[PDB]
Amino acid sequence: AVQIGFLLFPEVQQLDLTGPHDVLASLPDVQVHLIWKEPGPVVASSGLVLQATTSFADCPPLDVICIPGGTGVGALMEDPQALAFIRQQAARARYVTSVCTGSLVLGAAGLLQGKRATTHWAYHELLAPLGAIPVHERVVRDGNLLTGTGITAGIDFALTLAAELFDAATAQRVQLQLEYAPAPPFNAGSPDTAPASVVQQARQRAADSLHKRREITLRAAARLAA
Amino acid sequence: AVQIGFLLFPEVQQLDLTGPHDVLASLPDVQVHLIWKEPGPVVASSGLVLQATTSFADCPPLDVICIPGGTGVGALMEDPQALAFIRQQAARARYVTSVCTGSLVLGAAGLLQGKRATTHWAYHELLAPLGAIPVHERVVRDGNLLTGTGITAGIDFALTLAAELFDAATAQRVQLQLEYAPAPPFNAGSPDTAPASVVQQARQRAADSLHKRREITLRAAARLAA
Ligand SMILES: */C=N\c1ccc([N+](=O)[O-])cc1
Ligand SMILES: */C=N\c1ccc([N+](=O)[O-])cc1
Ligand SMILES: [Cl-]
Ligand SMILES: [Cl-]
Repeated sequence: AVQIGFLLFPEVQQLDLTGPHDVLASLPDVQVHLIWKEPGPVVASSGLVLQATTSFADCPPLDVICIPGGTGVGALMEDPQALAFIRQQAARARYVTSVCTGSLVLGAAGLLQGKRATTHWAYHELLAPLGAIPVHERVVRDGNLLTGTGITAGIDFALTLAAELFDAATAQRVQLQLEYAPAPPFNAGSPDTAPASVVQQARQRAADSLHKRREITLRAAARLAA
Repeated sequence: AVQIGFLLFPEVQQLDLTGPHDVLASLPDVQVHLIWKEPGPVVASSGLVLQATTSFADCPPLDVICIPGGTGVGALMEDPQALAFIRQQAARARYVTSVCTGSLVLGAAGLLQGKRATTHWAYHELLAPLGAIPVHERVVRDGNLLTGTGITAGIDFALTLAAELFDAATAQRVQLQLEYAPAPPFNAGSPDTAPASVVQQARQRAADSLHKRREITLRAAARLAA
């Protein structure tokens, strides 16, 4: 059985996780784990309560590890236990992946040094201090590292992983079973296509979080410099 | 506060729910409820454990009700308690919505009689016995009823509901905050675009479920005829 693990942490953006989870759980001969320090409830940023299934110590060696984003990444970027677990699993994983601000966690773990990567548009300036080569694309692949942006990026890259782990016909069958053919009613999903007034409102709402995240990023970068 | 409720039932397709939940929970002055017969754990078809927040009896009058799909709809189509709750809430709701096979539950409740509606492609033949006018489109709107197909339909229609409940700039801001700009790596999300061999594999895998669902549909239609 292919072993796929998602890190599930307090204040996660749950869709970053639940999207790819439902796709990958559709595949044959896969086991999906929701990993935290202990099994039990974990509350997402929206208040939705999820359940971690395994601890760091009990988690089997993973073939795929996926780091979701969300408000809670700031704490994770300075959690030595979580960072050590991610480094241990990434050493042997076939695929290391992240969604949204999850790539900042990979950065704090040292896994982006010299690698092309992306993250959520409002936090993109934080990739370079973590050693990454920042790339403004929706999905960025550097070796076995995939980083993606947007709330379907984990769905979109899960279909890519299905095609490589199995075959293209399997990925297409899953897409058809899920009738996945998105058609958003607006075209404001990127700062390059949204109206300028909307971009301003979004940047203003993220300003305090960005300010705090920069402080955290500099401390995380200092640990990598040692 | 706008009151938004999702029905959460055993064997739900969790992405049908967790997608729109995260979008709508991003809006100001909204309260989101996860409704079942009692608060507590409810297991999705993938094994993911979710938590219902309120019971039928305690649920406030809803402005929006959303019925997700999944394997578990077959039981729901003959659950008199659930069907009565849906009818009660739909009477005064501003928006009645469903995703995927959730529209079959609306059908069993009598809410599709004379209405245009869609459902998952493999079960589309079951709409007519429930009194609906079947429509082969991804999102179908008939008055205050919206039915959608596909794993982002609830995300896509949640942005539409944000624009009507608030304004277009608010919906665009949420889309930008979530960086929602899908780009699937394959184009097999409809039986009209997938390879014929893939369509066959998907239809074969759904055959037993369709056969059972037809029996259930005929019993549900008999109750509507009375
Ligand atoms: C609504 N969930 C759902 C997903 C897939 C299928 N299917 O037949 O493949 C049915 C319902
Ligand atoms: C990855 N989740 C996430 C969603 C939105 C924002 N934002 O700044 O709006 C950041 C992170
Ligand atoms: Cl996206
Ligand atoms: Cl879709």
